[PDB]
Amino acid sequence: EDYLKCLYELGTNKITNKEIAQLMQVMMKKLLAEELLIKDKKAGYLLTDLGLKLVSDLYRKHRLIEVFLVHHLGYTTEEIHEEAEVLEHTVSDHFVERLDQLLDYPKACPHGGTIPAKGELLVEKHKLTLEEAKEKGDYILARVHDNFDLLTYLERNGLQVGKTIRFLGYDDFSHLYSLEVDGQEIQLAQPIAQQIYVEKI
Amino acid sequence: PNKEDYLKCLYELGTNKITNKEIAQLMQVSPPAVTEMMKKLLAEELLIKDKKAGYLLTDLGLKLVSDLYRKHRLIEVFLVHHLGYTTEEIHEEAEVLEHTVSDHFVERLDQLLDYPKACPHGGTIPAKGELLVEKHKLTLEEAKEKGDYILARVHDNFDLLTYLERNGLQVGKTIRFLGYDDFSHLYSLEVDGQEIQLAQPIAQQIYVEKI
Ligand SMILES: [Zn+2]
Ligand SMILES: [Zn+2]
Repeated sequence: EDYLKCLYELGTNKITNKEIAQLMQVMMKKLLAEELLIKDKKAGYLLTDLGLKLVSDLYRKHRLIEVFLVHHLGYTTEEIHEEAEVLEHTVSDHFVERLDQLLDYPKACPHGGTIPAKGELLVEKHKLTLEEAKEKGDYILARVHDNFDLLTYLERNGLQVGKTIRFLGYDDFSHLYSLEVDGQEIQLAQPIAQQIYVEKI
Repeated sequence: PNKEDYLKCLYELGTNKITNKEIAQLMQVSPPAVTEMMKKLLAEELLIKDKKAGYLLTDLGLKLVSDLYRKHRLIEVFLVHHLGYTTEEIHEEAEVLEHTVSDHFVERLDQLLDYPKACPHGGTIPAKGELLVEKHKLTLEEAKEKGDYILARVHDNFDLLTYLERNGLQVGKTIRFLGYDDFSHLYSLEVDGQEIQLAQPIAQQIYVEKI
């Protein structure tokens, strides 16, 4: 249940049984027999299609709640941190189905995340992370990871989804990515550039 | 089955002398678990013992009742008006959201809904912190004179609501009161030119207003 969510996140290298303890504190043969995952040597654990569905539903539930709460209840990043996951875990599929219709089938959450159709699989429109970029030109911040501290971080440093980012370059030894935002300069660590997606133009 | 559900009970139960027995009945609970709750309600200062009325509600209990109803009615309005919920669908879902959503949610839902002054069942929706005062207090059973009547409010109660829809009684309909019977103990309604007999327990929950 709650673990699969984690297993899909680190999917975007290698998976350890020593890495499972750290992000969740303290399965497997259950996940294996409920056929949600299989074991890989190269990747450690890959989610079966039964998984990725079960999980692409969770992102749908989550991202729709997020749109509703942000667009229509006025919520701010702090408040979504407080309330969002409790009712996310309470609201029925029926609720989510009708919310989808009220909101007129939005394709993205406020943070740039794609909102998979029901019974369908999660395939993000924006996969181009900053870390993984090359050309030093003008870009567009196009998705951010859903997480609080990251959002806080960026909100503090004036980075907003949809805004225009001039990518200055990566320093090979420093380990610092340079940005030009609102006519000013910024230094982002790697782990913070690993969670932020761009698109050229 | 928490303290809020007991207050709501007590609250409408006094729309007379409330007994620990009646509570235990209406709440479907242990007589030992009643005394336990009134101990808390008492101490939490939500009500005081009283000889004529059993328990009276303190302004604090009153304000708490006003929230319960705000929350319940606003959710209701949102579910049906915005999400096309059905009487049945609300019976299965409305309650668990009330036990769950914050008060910010409710304060914002209210803004979204453009501050509706009534849930769809006639039940009025108080401002935040305003004491609850139903617009429609005139129940069918205390309806004196015969004639033409707008059916203005009904209780949410899913059993009662099923009953109403299963007889084409809907809020905002014009209702013809043919009148109480003295021995029959029956209320006669012409509704859509069709006669209908209501018992005392159901007349008690329909609210009307003479048009
Ligand atoms: Zn998101
Ligand atoms: Zn209602």
